[PDB]
Amino acid sequence: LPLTTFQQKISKYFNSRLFGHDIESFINRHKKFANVSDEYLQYIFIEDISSP
Amino acid sequence: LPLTTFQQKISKYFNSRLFGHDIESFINRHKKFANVSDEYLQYIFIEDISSP
Repeated sequence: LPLTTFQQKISKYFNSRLFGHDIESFINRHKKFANVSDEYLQYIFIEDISSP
Repeated sequence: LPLTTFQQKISKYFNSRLFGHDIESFINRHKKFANVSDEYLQYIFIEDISSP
């Protein structure tokens, strides 16, 4: 999943003003790129894993 | 080789927003300055010499 898509989906889920560095800490803890460095995150959401 | 082309070559392996602190850390660790009009480092890329 793209980082921008992840960020916008988490922003529409939870307000990004109240929750600040929490999301960046979460991604810095558990983010990959399917490479040494890229622009995509190997993670999925609940509404996406529910869908086939 | 100049720092700008060093960055251009390294942009395809490591992302700056990932580890810019570490990138500048090793850059200053191995900085030698001098040559031309900008700083120069003693480093070559294993992938480049491996490729024809």
